[PDB]
Amino acid sequence: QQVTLCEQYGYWSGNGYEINNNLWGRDSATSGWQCSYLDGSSDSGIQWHTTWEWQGGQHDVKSYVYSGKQFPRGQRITSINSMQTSVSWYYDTTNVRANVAYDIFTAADPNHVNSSGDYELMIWLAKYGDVQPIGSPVGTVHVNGRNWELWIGMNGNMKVFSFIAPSPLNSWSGEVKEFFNYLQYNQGYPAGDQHLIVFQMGTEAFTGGPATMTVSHFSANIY
Ligand SMILES: OC[C@H]1O[C@@H](O[C@H]2[C@H](O)[C@H](O)[C@H](O[C@@H]3[C@H](O)[C@H](O[C@H]4[C@H](O)[C@H](O)[C@H](O)O[C@@H]4CO)O[C@H](CO)[C@H]3O)O[C@@H]2CO)[C@@H](O)[C@@H](O)[C@@H]1O
Repeated sequence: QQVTLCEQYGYWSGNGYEINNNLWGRDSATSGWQCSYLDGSSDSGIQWHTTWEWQGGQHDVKSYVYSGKQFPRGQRITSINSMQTSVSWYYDTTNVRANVAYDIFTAADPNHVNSSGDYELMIWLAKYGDVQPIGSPVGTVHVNGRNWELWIGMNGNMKVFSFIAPSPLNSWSGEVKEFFNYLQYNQGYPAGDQHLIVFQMGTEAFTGGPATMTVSHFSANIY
């Protein structure tokens, strides 16, 4: 690959995108490893993959390696007109306990650290094994032309909304503002007080492997 990132928090940035080998929960594993690899990048999007094996810590996330879209701090959610994104990905085996998910943090403080926020929005395009989102499911919702099981919970003082696809969506073209709109008018989410902190796509790895997730394309367009 063009770039290989095997260290915890190994980082690449280019073309308005970034990759982080974000092995934040590796201390929960009894054994394992993970690397992320850049295959290509342009202003129109990036291609990357990650390979991993993790054992132990059955219900603990070991990592959420991701590609992130970069943008200026200070964008209030209600000031954002569109948060379109396109992704195509595939796992080489589904015999893993892992998900594929977008992760978005928002915070009243526009300069909030990138590792959390006041609120978290996850969109799970796939769920392999018995792994569960934070909190409890509240029912099925229709957002951006598709149905999702909505889970709501707390991670410390951070409120987490997770939208779960009913079957794996290997190719997805989404408008993430529709999810914020849904939360603003159905879950009391204070969109006018919140700023965008991160916008990421990746995989939460729990156990299994060796396995590879290939992202044939990732792009996002915020305006
Ligand atoms: O940006 C470059 C610098 O990276 C730094 O490492 C940061 C890194 O940027 C990561 O984004 C990481 O954030 C962690 C996770 O993303 C995770 O988010 C969890 C979240 O808690 C939710 O509950 C949800 O369910 O899942 C997501 C994804 O699993 O949360 C963990 C724990 O709070 C975050 O740490 O943080 C890294 C470490 O700070 C630096 O390493 C620096 O060197 C780079 O320049």
